[PDB]
Amino acid sequence: RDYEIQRERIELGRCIGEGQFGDVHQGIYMSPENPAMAVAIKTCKNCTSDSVREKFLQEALTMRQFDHPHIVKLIGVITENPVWIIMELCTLGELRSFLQVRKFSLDLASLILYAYQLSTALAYLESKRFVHRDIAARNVLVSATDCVKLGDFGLSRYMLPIKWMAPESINFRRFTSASDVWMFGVCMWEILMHGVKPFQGVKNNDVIGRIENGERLPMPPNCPPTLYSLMTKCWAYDPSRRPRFTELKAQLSTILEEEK
Ligand SMILES: CNC(=O)c1ccccc1Nc1ncnc(Nc2ccc(N3CCOCC3)cc2OC)n1
Repeated sequence: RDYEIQRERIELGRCIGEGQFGDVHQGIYMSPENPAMAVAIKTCKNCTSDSVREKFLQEALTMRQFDHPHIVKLIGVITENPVWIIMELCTLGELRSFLQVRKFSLDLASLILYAYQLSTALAYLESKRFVHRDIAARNVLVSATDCVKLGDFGLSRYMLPIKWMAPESINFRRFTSASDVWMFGVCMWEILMHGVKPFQGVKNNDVIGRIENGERLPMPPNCPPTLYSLMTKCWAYDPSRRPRFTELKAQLSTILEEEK
């Protein structure tokens, strides 16, 4: 694989957001005798700035090492100014908006499907000793009505997301697979709530107080008990009492099959 892509193969479409380094666009990758392929394009305004270009392109390098159906893929890079990273596009956009609009048209089976797919991605990351640290519905994208994906790891960063974070992450800056399991538990809660944020109206400071007192997000309406049980397990104060993503995958499979 040569990841460098000729600039003329890319047509820049609309801005669909932004990150630390600049704007994110949707567009198209064109190639001889092929259908145009829809893509996301990260831009770096004032790249080179040589140190800036380095950390920008490191975002591509992070994505490059991963190969999973439920994690967005790197297509390629343009390493001349202005520097761009070319990623797979998920055409239906962000999960939260998707869940809010399609609420009365989504069944419970689909919502569990999304948590299952994601857990397979996270079982994949854990087996590569990779720690995401920003698992949250805000960072999941919708590829098809029956397909969600973790988005770019670079664009996922920043909020300290106190409301999603494991206690040992907040208190002592420890970030492991176990703290990832905490955040996933929150992410499934968001999914079952159809994109409502955790701890609405609660100040960040109040949030750590509440979790130490043993308070947890409530069971969503129409969440099956076994699923909420699995969730609360993700929120064991003791990091080693939480299931691994391997276990989460296995249990969600059977819960999903049950609901179908
Ligand atoms: C973790 N977040 C990211 O990776 C990300 C954040 C903001 C913008 C794009 C991101 N990355 C990304 N990748 C692959 N596909 C997509 N698709 C996508 C995302 C947001 C939108 N929006 C369109 C309307 O405004 C709100 C967001 C549209 C998209 O495809 C049309 N996005």
